[PDB]
Amino acid sequence: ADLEDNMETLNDNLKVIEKADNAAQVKDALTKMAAAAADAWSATPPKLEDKSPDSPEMHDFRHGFWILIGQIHAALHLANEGKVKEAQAAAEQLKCTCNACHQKYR
Amino acid sequence: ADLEDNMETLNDNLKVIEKADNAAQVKDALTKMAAAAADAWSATPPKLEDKSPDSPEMHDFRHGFWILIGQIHAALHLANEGKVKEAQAAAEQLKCTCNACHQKYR
Amino acid sequence: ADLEDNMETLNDNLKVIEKADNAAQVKDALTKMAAAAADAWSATPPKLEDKSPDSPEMHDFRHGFWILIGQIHAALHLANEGKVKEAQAAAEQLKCTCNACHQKYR
Ligand code: HEC
Ligand code: HEC
Ligand code: HEC
Ligand SMILES: [Fe+3]
Ligand SMILES: [Fe+3]
Repeated sequence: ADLEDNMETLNDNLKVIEKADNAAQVKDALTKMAAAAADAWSATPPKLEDKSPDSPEMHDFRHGFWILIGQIHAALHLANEGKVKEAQAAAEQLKCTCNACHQKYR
Repeated sequence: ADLEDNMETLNDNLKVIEKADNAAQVKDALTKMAAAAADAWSATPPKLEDKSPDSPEMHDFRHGFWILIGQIHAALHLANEGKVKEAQAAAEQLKCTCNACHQKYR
Repeated sequence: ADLEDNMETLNDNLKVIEKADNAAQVKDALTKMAAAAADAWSATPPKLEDKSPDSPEMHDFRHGFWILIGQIHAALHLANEGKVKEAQAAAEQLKCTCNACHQKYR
């Protein structure tokens, strides 16, 4: 899919997780987040289009999505175990990984 | 090798990082951090000595080390790039991963 | 213990998994690879015996295992969910991680 539309998925489901009531809504949104993060990993960001796909920048770009996916995974484990407050707090801490990448590459 | 000692290695090198002046020092610290986080990840913390070796808690306990080693590696990228300030800022944000795990398992 | 032996562990159980018939068998074989991979994270490969432990080659090397540990963990999840076909496929897909690292470092 699109890297913008991947980022839309991630953003929209971060807010869903914000206002969730129960565990199934959080699980639902985290599962979409993981799939979008997995598709976004293989993209070339506009600001790196001119760089070798193995430049240190594309390597660092790829690396940020591995961290994001591990964090999504860990949050989903909380949601699965029915811990809606902790799952939501993991999702909030998630935000640092988005900001860190956007600062360098958006 | 002690889990207690791996955590002092993590806490001591974190301190050296934030007090470094030159990037090679940040690099050497982070590498021992990763080696200690990686030595720690097959330990069983006090709060979980009864738990089955593959209980949900032990499972999520291992997630945190994987996330932490990734984030260290991302600072090692900044370090290797001479950028010494923002490698300290990545090490700073790192503590949120420390804290999440401490708040469940320490 | 040996790096060589971690590799025979990874290679034998990859074969075990292809020929497995049920989720338990694939989970047992994945479990074995997860330990081999975690063990090998801290090995020094013969081609890098002259690199510092904090070199960018040694950190890219350990990164390959960090990735492999993550991909094994995802496959282990599928297995644990009885999805024997998908988990077997995810074990197949691991050879990309293997090949990238052999190319650079074997
Ligand atoms: C992923 C599932 C795999 C599989 C199936 C194999 N490897 Fe590796 N490997 C790495 C290095 C540095 C070596 C050289 C070791 C040495 O010379 O002592 C190897 C070697 C092997 C072998 C042995 C081949 C031989 O002729 O001796 C085999 C069978 C093998 N590999 C299979 C490094 C890595 C990795 C670095 C991160 C990763 C990941 C893998 N290997 C993954 C796999
Ligand atoms: C590289 C790692 C990376 C990570 C990790 C990441 N982003 Fe993105 N993000 C980008 C890039 C690059 C763009 C710019 C896309 C473009 O311009 O085509 C972007 C764009 C966006 C956009 C759309 C911006 C626009 O103007 O349309 C949103 C929304 C967004 N990010 C939010 C998020 C959220 C939410 C997360 C995680 C929960 C996240 N980002 C994680 C790299 C990342
Ligand atoms: C994924 C798990 C995990 C991560 C990541 C983690 N910790 Fe620990 N930490 C623990 C546990 C469990 C203990 C309790 C060990 C004990 O009391 O035996 C602990 C204890 C500590 C202690 C007290 C040590 C002592 O002997 O009193 C300090 C300081 C510490 N952590 C700092 C850190 C730092 C610094 C980091 C990373 C930079 C970190 N922690 C990351 C699990 C973790
Ligand atoms: Fe998991
Ligand atoms: Fe790297």
